[PDB]
Amino acid sequence: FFLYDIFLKFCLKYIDGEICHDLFLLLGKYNILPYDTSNDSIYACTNIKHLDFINPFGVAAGFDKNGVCIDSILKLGFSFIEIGTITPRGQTGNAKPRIFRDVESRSIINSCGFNNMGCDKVTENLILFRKRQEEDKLLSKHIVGVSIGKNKDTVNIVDDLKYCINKIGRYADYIAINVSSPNTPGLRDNQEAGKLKNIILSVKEEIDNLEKNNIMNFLWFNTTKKKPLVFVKLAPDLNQEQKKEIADVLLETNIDGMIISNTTTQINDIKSFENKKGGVSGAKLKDISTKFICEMYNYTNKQIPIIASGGIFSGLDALEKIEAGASVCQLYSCLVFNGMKSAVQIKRELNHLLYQRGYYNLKEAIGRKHS
Ligand SMILES: Cc1cc2nc3c(=O)[nH]c(=O)nc-3n(C[C@H](O)[C@H](O)[C@H](O)COP(=O)(O)O)c2cc1C
Ligand SMILES: CCOc1cccc(=O)c2c(C)n(Cc3ccc(Cl)cc3)c(C)c12
Ligand SMILES: O=C(O)c1cc(=O)[nH]c(=O)[nH]1
Repeated sequence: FFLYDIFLKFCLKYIDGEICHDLFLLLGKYNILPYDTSNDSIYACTNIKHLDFINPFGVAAGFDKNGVCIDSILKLGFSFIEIGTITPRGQTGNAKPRIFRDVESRSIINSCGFNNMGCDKVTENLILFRKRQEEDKLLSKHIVGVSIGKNKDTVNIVDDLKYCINKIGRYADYIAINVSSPNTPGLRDNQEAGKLKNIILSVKEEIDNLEKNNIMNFLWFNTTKKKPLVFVKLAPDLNQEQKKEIADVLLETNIDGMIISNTTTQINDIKSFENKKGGVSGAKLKDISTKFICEMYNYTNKQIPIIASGGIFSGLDALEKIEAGASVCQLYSCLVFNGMKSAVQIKRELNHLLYQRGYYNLKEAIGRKHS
């Protein structure tokens, strides 16, 4: 458990972004990635309704787009993973190279364009994992969510989301509505109050309709054994009117949680990304995101639980997001810049910090900045 850091520093030096991405998914495919069977702190526990996370750290969407590494990635010490984003039909995505990193600022820029094997192939992989999960006592508590979007040419999102829910809904602990991507035009236009309310109610109605089509209680082949929760992933690039307008919709529609936030197209302060096009992740996104959690946690009057992402690399970064209003933390660029150690390390720092600040448990620290 050092060999990986020689590999990582070398990878970050001479190897392309997507080659590392396809290399990491290769190691976990043949299950040759390290384990973390070490028991997690009971004071570091968190939840979103019936969704009970062993620790507050999971993997963001876009890491395991196709769910070919679910068990492998979880075993690194994460409580959950968000597979996808997935679309009804598979897509090659946008032109390569399309993933670039600036080590100096710990940032990433990407124009992937929902590259996936399609909803049907990803479902095939999730059913495989859920089958492994039954036999296994270790992955019995690990949560697996699915991020759903639309094919580039889909003239109406709703139809594309109605298809994915009917296919993969049965095997997800939660569904994440992806209306925040900056690399598939113009998905962000769906963040308008009217459009978003129709999306959220259509999705929730489809989930309800799965049950209303059989006597099987057997029906839920997930971790919770309950209907998936419905979450919405939001872009940080919004004005205050747009944010308040959304808040009022999330309250009326009774959305289960909100993933604040996706990548940002506001950053122009990176030299290595000047020519490049896409959304910016990592450390340069941290300050924006924490400010956006505050705004939304105040706008939804603390009623809608939050999943934070990103710019999370340390235990302080984690506690910052939690004190702002978030219940869980998703990681992405941390896994790119710290590698395999990521979970094990971030989990140590947070327990060390939770004690240092004067907390009995994580829950007690949630939204602490608001007072
Ligand atoms: C290469 C790449 C691909 C991504 N693909 C997706 C995706 O399919 N779905 C999604 O919801 N977010 C996607 N994201 C955004 C992440 O889920 C995450 O919200 C973002 O990277 C911010 O987290 P971080 O600063 O901790 O990295 C992607 C990010 C990167 C770097
Ligand atoms: C599965 C997603 O993979 C990634 C995505 C983006 C950029 C990269 O270049 C990535 C890098 C450097 N890494 C870290 C990594 C990659 C490969 C190895 Cl062998 C060890 C660590 C991941 C997981 C990366
Ligand atoms: O695959 C992509 O294009 C993608 C999706 C998303 O939500 N965010 C991102 O930065 N890239």
